[PDB]
Amino acid sequence: RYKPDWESLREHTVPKWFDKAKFGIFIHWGIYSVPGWATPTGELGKVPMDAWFFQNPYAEWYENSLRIKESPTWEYHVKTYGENFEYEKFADLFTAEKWDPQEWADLFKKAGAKYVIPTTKHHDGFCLWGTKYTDFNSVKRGPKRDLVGDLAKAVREAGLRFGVYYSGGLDWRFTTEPIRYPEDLSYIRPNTYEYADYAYKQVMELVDLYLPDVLWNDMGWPEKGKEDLKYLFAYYYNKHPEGSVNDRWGVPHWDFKTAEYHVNYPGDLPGYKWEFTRGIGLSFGYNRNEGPEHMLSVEQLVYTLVDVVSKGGNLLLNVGPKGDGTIPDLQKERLLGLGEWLRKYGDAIYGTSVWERCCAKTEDGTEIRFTRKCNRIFVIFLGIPTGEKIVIEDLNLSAGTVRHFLTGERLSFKNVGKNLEITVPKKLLETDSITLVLEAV
Amino acid sequence: RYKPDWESLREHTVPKWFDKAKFGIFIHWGIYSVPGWATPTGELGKVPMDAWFFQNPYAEWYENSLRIKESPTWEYHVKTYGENFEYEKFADLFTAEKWDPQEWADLFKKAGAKYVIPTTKHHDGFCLWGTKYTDFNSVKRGPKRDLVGDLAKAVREAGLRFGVYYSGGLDWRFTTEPIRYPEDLSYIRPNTYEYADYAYKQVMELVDLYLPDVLWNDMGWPEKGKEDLKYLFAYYYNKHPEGSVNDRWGVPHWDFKTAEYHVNYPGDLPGYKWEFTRGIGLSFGYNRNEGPEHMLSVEQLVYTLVDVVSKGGNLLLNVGPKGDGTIPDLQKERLLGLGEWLRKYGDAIYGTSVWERCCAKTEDGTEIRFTRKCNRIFVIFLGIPTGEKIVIEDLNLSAGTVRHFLTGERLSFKNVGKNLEITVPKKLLETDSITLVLEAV
Amino acid sequence: RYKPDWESLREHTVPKWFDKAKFGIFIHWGIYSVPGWATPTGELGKVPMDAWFFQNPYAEWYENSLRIKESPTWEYHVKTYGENFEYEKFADLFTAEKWDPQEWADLFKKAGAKYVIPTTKHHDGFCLWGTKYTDFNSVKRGPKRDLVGDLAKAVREAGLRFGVYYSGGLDWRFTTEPIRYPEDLSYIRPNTYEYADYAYKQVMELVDLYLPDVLWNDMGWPEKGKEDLKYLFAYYYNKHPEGSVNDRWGVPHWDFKTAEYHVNYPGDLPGYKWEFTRGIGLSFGYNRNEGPEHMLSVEQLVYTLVDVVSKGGNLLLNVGPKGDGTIPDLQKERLLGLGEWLRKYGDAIYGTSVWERCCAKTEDGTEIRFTRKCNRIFVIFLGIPTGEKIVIEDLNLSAGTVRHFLTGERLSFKNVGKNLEITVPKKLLETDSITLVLEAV
Amino acid sequence: RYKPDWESLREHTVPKWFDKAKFGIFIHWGIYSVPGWATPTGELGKVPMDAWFFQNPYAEWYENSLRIKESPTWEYHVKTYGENFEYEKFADLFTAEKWDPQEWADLFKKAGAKYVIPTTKHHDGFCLWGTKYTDFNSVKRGPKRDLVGDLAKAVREAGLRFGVYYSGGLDWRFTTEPIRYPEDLSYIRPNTYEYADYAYKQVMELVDLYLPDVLWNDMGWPEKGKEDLKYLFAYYYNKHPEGSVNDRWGVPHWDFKTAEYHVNYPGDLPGYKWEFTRGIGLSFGYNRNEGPEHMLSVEQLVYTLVDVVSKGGNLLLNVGPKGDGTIPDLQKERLLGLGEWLRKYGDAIYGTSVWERCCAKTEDGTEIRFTRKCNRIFVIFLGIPTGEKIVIEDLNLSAGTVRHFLTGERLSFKNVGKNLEITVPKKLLETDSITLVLEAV
Ligand SMILES: C[C@@H]1N[C@H](CNC(=O)CCc2c[nH]c3ccccc23)[C@@H](O)[C@H](O)[C@@H]1O
Ligand SMILES: C[C@@H]1N[C@H](CNC(=O)CCc2c[nH]c3ccccc23)[C@@H](O)[C@H](O)[C@@H]1O
Ligand SMILES: C[C@@H]1N[C@H](CNC(=O)CCc2c[nH]c3ccccc23)[C@@H](O)[C@H](O)[C@@H]1O
Ligand SMILES: C[C@@H]1N[C@H](CNC(=O)CCc2c[nH]c3ccccc23)[C@@H](O)[C@H](O)[C@@H]1O
Repeated sequence: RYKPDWESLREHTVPKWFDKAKFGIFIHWGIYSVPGWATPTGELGKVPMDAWFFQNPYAEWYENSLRIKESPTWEYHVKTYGENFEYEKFADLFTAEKWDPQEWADLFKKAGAKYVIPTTKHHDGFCLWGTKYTDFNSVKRGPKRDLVGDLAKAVREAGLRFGVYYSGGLDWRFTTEPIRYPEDLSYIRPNTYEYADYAYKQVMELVDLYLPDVLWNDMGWPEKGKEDLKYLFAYYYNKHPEGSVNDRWGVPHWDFKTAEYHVNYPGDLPGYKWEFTRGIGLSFGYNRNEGPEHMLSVEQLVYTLVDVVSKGGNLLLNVGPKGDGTIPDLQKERLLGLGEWLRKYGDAIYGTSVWERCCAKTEDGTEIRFTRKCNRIFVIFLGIPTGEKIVIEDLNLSAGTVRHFLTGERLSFKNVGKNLEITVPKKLLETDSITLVLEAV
Repeated sequence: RYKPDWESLREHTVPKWFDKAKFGIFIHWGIYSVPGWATPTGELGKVPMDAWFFQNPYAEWYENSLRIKESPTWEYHVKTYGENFEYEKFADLFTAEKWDPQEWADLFKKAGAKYVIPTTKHHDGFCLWGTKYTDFNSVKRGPKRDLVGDLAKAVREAGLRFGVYYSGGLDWRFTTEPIRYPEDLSYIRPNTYEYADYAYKQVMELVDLYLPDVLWNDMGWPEKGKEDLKYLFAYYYNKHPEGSVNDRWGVPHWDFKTAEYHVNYPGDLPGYKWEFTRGIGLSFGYNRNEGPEHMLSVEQLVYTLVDVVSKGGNLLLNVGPKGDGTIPDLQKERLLGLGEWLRKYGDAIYGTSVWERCCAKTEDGTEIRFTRKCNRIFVIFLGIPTGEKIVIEDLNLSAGTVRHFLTGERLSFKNVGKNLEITVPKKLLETDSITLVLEAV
Repeated sequence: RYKPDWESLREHTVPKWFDKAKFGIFIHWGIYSVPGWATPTGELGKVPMDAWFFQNPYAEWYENSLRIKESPTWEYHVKTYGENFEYEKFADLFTAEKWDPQEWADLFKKAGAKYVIPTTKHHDGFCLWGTKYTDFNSVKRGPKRDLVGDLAKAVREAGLRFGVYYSGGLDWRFTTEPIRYPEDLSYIRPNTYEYADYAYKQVMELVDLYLPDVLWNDMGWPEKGKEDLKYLFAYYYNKHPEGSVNDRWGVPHWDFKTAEYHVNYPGDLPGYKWEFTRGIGLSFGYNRNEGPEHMLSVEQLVYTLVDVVSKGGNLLLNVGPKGDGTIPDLQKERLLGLGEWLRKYGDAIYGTSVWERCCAKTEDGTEIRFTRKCNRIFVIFLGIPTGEKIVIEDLNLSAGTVRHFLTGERLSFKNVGKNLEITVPKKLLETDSITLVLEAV
Repeated sequence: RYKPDWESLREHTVPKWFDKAKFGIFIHWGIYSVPGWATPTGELGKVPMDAWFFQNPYAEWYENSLRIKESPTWEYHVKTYGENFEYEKFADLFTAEKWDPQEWADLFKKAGAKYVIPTTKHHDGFCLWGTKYTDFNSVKRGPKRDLVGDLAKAVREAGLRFGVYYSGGLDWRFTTEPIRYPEDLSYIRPNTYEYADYAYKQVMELVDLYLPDVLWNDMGWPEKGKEDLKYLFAYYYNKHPEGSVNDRWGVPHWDFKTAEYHVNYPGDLPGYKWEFTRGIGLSFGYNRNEGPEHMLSVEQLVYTLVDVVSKGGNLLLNVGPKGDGTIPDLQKERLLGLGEWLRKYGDAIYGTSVWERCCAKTEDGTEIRFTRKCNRIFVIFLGIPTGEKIVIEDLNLSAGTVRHFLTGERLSFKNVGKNLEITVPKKLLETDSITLVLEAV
C-alpha cells in the first residue's frame, strides 16, 4: 500500500482521469447563500489587500464582513435583517426548497464538466453532511438533509467524478475577531489541538462516508495537525488510489497545485499539474448584486479554459447557488454556452497534453494557444480571424498537413521565414464558433 | 500590528501608565474565602520548603492542604465541616451577600491604587466570570453573578486600570494528588492537551469579554500551550497596545517581571521593570487566623512601597476578601493608612523614575531611598530622624538647593567629605508623617 | 522521589517481588468473550502475517475480524447473530452471571501464580472499571459492576500481587477501518491529541483507583502522548515504588521486557528481566473452537515455565474466561496440573536466579534447564529419563555433592571428560512427576 | 525557480530524457579494483544476511571484508599482498595506466546506453576527482588524473548523458569497525556534523564542477545533514532543471526509485518511475573470481532490459573496470551483444511508455512483455517460438492490424476466447534475433 510518510506518499501522483478531465464544477453553497450579498469590488490580486476584507467581493465571506462593524456588509445586514439577527440564524433559513441534485448533475454534465466539487464546510464552519462532530450541519438545521451525500449520488450517477472542498485552515466557529488584514491570518485561527483533531476527524469522515475523488483543502491545515496528514493521505490512497489532493495543506505532499483569480496564475508552462479556479463572477458564493458586468462572457470563459488547458491545467469553474438550491440564470446560461463550445471542440481539450509551447499570436494580434494528442496538434485561436490569410508570428511547422478542425479540410500553409502562413477559406472560418481551431498532424 | 512571533512581540514594552502607576491592588477572592483559614506559618522564602505545603500560610491553597490527610487544614476542616464535606461544596456557600463592587473601587482609589487585579481563576479552578468552558463558575454557582465583569465596570468607572489574574500553571480540577513538596510541581499538573486548549480559550475569553489592562499569569503556562502565546500575545496587543503581561508564562516575552515575598526580591536597581507582590499578612486569600501580629503595619507598608519604587518597581498589594464580599477591618485600615500617606507624599512616587542609586543611610542607621522626576530628586527616609542634624553616609550633591518636601522650605546643607549634612528644622521634621522627605533640585 | 525525566526514572528497576515471582496469570476478558469464537489457525510467529488478520486465532480480536467482510468471523457472526447485530451489542450480553472473583483468586493461588493481571481495556475500548471517561464500561453496561476493582480486592485478599493491562496503542472506538495487514498498524490508530489525553487520563485513573503492582501496556503508546509517560511513570513510582511497567510504551523506560508466543523469545540468557506470555491455547480471549489439540498439555506448560525461568523470565500465562465469568474446564485443569507440579518443585523456581548457563542436554537428547539459589543449583530435566545412568553432555561440576531433589538423596556422579555422569536410582526417578530434578550444592 | 523546501521541490519530476533513455551504464571503479577480488556467493536478496558481509560478492566492499579478520578476503589479502599492506596503499597501485575514456564512451554508446554514471566516491572514501576536501583522491594519488572529469568530457562528447554516484551514507575513512550484520549499519556510520558537511560540500562541488544529469546517492544521507538537501536540491535544479536525483537520500524528495538485484524489484507496473541496477556478474566492482557461470548471458540481459522497460523502469547496468582502466573481455562482449539487439529492436524500447499491462505468456509458456508508442503496441517474446501458430493466453486485441516488427509484414490473427491467436510464418520467425517482436496498431 502507501506508508504514512512523505517519501512513500510521493509514489502517488495526479491520477490520469484528473489530468485528462480539464474541466470541473466548484460549488460554494452554504448558509451564506441566503443573504447572498457582497460588494463586487473586483478580482483577487487586483483589489488592494488593505481594503479587500472591508469590501470583500467573496460573498461566502459574509460572516467575516458582518463581524466588521460599518463595512458595507454590516450596513446591509442591519438594514435588511437587523441587529438582533446573528449570522447563525441563516442556517434555519437555509432550506433548499427547490433543490434537485439530479438536475444539477444534468446541468454540469451538459456543461461538459467531468468532475464536481462542493464546499462540505466553508470558513463559517457550517457542515453540509450529517457529520457526527457538530450539530451545526445541514442534517440538523435548515435543509434537514445530507446535501453532500445526496449530491455525490447524483453526480456519480451522471458519470462524473466527485470531490470535496473543506475549510481546514479556517473555521469561524472557533474565533471571534474577524480578519481585517492579510496579516491577521497568521494569528486569527482556531489554534487549538481540539481544532486539529476536529479537522482530522471531519476529513476522515468525508473519506469514510463518500470516498471522494479529490480532497480539496483550503487555507492551509492547522499547524498542530500537519503531521496527521501523513496518516490521512496514506489512509485515503490505500482505500482509493485514484483519489487525489490539492496543494493547500502546507505539507510536503500534493497531487496538483492551484491558482485563484490572479494569485499564482502561470504565464507559461509551469511544469507540474495544476488547476485554475474562479467564480463566474467575482464571488464564489452567490451574490445577488452581481450583474453581467461582473461576470465573464461565454467567450471569455472559453478563452479562459483554453489558456488554462494549454498550460497543463484543469479549470475548476465555480457555480454559486441560491439558498433555495436553484442556480441563478446568469450562471446557468454561461455554463451552457461553455457546454455548447465543448461539444464542438472538446476533442482538442479532453485527453490532451501540453505541447512544446502554449502560446503564439498573429501578425494582427490574435492570441493562439496549443494542445497535443499524440501526433495531432490543436491550434486554438482566441477569436475568429477576419481574413483568409493568417500570419502566425515566430512559428514554423514540419507537419506537412494542417486541417481545419471542425470540417477536416486540408489547408494550404508554408513557413515564411520565422512565421507561419495559412489560408483559412472563409467558408470554414464562418463555420467555427468562438474559436478558429486548426489541427496540424 | 504585532506578528505572532517573539522577535516581533519584543517591540512591545511595559506601557507608561503601568511604569508611572507604582501601586496596584491584588484580590484573591474565591470559594476558598469561605473556609478562610490557614496556619500563619511565616513568609515565603523564610519558611523551609520541606514543611511549607504541610502548614501552608496561603489560605487560597486550602484545597491542596485539605487533600493532605492530617495537616492542620485537614484537622480543621473535618472538625468544622466534616468529612462528608467536599471542597467544591464551598462554591455554593460562596454567596457574596454583602458585596458592592463600587464600594471596593472607592476603597482602592482612596488607598491610592491606580490599578486593580482580581483572581479570575485560582489554582482550584473555580472561575469568577461566566466562562463558557466550565460550569464551575460564579455565574452558575454561589454568587450567581459575573464577579469579574461587575468589578471591572466599577474599577474603570473610578478611573483605575483593570487587570486579570489567571492560574494557567495549576488547576486542581484536573489533578487528584496534592502538592506535598516543591518537586511535585514538576509532574503534578494537568499535563494534557485538553488543559492547554482550555487555558488558552479561557484567557482569549477574558481578553474578548473585558480587554484587561494586564494579563497576570501564575505558575507558568502549560508546556503544550507555550507556542500558543505568540498568538495570544499578538491578538491581545493588537486589540490593546497599552495592555501588558507579566513574567510567569515561561516563554521569551514578558513586559515586567515579578517577585513574591522574599522570592526574587531585588537588593538594588534590577534594570528592567518589575512588580512586588505580597499579602497584607502572610496569605493572599483571607485568613481569619491572622491577627495584626502577622500583618504589616501602615509604616512597614509605606516603607515597603518606597523601597519597591526606588528600585523601579510597582507594589501590587493584595487584599484578601471574605466569602461575603466584605473586606476585613484590619486590611481596610492599613489600606487607608497607606492611602493617607500617599495623599501627602504621592508626588515623590507616581510618575517617578529611578535615580543613579536607590539607597543610602544616615550615620545613625536610618535607611534612605531615592526617586527622580526630571531635575527633582526625592530623598525619602524610612522614619523621621530625631535631631535636626542629619548625616547621610557616602553621599554628595551638586544640586545647590535642597527643600523640605511637604513645606517647600529651602534648607541648609553641605558635602562634608564623603558624606552629606543637612539640618532639618524640627518645626519641619515634626510636620512629616511616616517619612522625612526632602526634595533636592 | 523520582523526577519526571528518563535519566531519573532509570533509577527504578524491576522490583524484587516481580523477579522472585516467576509465575503470573493474565486475563483477557471482555465483551468479545461472549461470541467467544476464532479460527485456531496457529501460533503468532509461525502463521504468515499476510493471512494472519484474515484468520486471526486471537479471539479477543473478534471485532477487527468482524470488520473484514467475508473472513471466517464475518461468516460466523452473520450466521449466528445476523447483520443487524453490531459488535457493541455484546456489551449488553456481557453479564458475568456466574462470576465470583474470590473463586478466581483461589484458583490462581492454587495454580501457584503470585500475581494476576486482567485486561482493564482491550483493543475494542470496552472498559472493565467504572472509568469516568467513557460510558462504554462494565459499570454502565452488561455486568453492572466494577470488574477491575472487585477482582483486585479478591486477588489481594488471597495474597497475590495485582496488575493492569491497558490497550494504549489501539482503541477501535476511534477507528473504522480494520487492520488487514501488519503495515496498517503504522497508520490505522486513533492518531489524535484527544486519544492521547484519554489514554493518559485512563491510566492515571487506574493508578489512583487501584494502585496496581504492574502497568502492562499494549501496542505502544500514542505518539502524541509519549512525553506524558515521564510524568505518569514518576507519579506512579512516587505513590508506589514497588510498582512496575513493561516494555510496550515505545519510550526509553521499562522495568522488564516481553515476548509473545514466538515473537521475541530468547534462545539463551538475554541479560535483562523479561516475561513470557501466551494463551493456554492460541487465543488470549476465550475461543469455544479450541479443542485440547490446540492447547498446551500440563507437561508442556511445566516445560514452558522451566525454560522461561532458567532464562531469567516470568511466565505470564493467560486464562480466557467466558462471558458468564466462568473459566473453561480445559483451562482450569491445566492450571491445576501446573499448580500440582509447582507444589512439589516450586523451591527450584520461585526466588531463583539464573545460573552461568540455562541449558544442557543428555547423550540421549533430553533437554535440561538450570536455576540457582545461592549455592544450590537446580538441574531440571524436561522429562524423566528411563535409565539410572544419565549422561549430560558438555558439563562438569565442582560441587562435590549432588542430591536427588524431592528425596534429598545424595547421589553418585563424576565428570567423565567433557560430560557429567550421574546415576539416578530408579526408586527416585519413579518418584518424580513431570521432571527429574536434581540439586547440586 | 525552485525554493528550498519539500513542497516546492515536489514540482520537479523525472526529466523526459531520463524516462525515455531506458538504459544507462553504471561504473564502479576504485582502488578496490586493483585487488579486484571477491567470493562470488550469489545475488543480493538471495544470500542470507547473516553470512553476506562474511562472504561478500561485492568486490567493491573489499576494505570492509579485509577488516573482518579470518574472512575469505582477509585470507586472500595476507597471502597476496601481505599483512602489512593497508587497504589505502591500493591508491598507489591504482594507476589507470591503460585508460582511455573515449574508448569507454564509445563502447557504452555502441552498447546502446544513453547515460553513464561513475562512482565518484564509494564507501572506502577514495574520490575520483580532484576534490578540495580530501587528499585521498585520484589527482593527488594513483592515476594523478581527474577520472570523473575526463570521463565526463568523453561521455558527453559521445553525446551521452553523465550522472554521478556518491556514497553519502558510508565513508570508511570515518570508521574503524567493519560492517558484520545488517544491524551494524544503524550505528557504524560517520555520525559527525563534520561528515554531514563533508558530504554536502562534496556533492555541491560535484554539481559545480560537472553539473551531472543524475545525482545518484547511496546508502542514505547522514541524518544530521538531511535538511541540507532541500537547499542542495534547489541549487541543483535551479542550475540544471533537467537534472535528476534518486531515492536513496532518506528524505521526502526523489525523482525516481531504485531496485538492486532482488531488492525492491517490481512484479508488475509500480506506478512511479524507477531504475534497476546490478552487475553483469554478482559484483559492481571488478572481480577476477567471476567467470561466465556468474554472469548474465546476452539473452538474459535482453530479457532483463525488456522486463524492466515494460514495467516503466530504466536498466542501470554495471560495468566493473580493472585497476588499469580496461574493461574485462567478458563484460565488453556482453555489452556489445546487448548493443546489437538494441540496434535491431531499439524502437520497441527507447522512448516507449508502459501499456495497460507489462506481461503475458504463450499457451506453451513463453513469457511476453509489452511497450507502447502512441498507438503502436510492441509485443516482445522473451525468445522465439518454434512453430507458426502462437497462442497468447489471456489477451484480446482491438487493433485490427498486427505486423511483424522487423519486416513490417502484416500477419493473420483473431481473438479466440480469452486468448489471442496469431500466425507468424517461419521465414519471419527465422529472422528475429533473441526475441520475436510484434507490432500492434
Ligand atoms: C475558493 C476560495 N478560496 C478562498 C481562500 N483563498 C486562498 O487561500 C487563495 C489566496 C489568498 C490569499 N489571501 C486570501 C484572502 C482571501 C481569499 C483568498 C486569499 C476562500 O477564502 C474563498 O471563500 C473560496 O472558498
Ligand atoms: C500570588 C500568589 N502566587 C502563588 C504562586 N507563586 C509562585 O509561583 C512564586 C514562587 C513559588 C515557588 N514555589 C511556590 C509555591 C507556592 C507559592 C509560591 C511559590 C500562588 O500559589 C498563590 O496562591 C498566590 O496566587
Ligand atoms: C497479549 C496480546 N497482545 C497482542 C498485541 N501483541 C503485540 O504487540 C506483540 C507483537 C505483534 C506484532 N504484531 C502483532 C499483531 C497481533 C498481535 C501481536 C502482534 C494483542 O493484539 C492481543 O489481543 C493480546 O492482548
Ligand atoms: C550499487 C551498489 N549499491 C550497494 C548499496 N545497496 C543498498 O543500499 C540497497 C541494497 C542493500 C541493502 N542492504 C545492503 C547491504 C549491503 C549491500 C547492499 C545492500 C553498495 O553497497 C554497493 O557497493 C554498490 O555500490
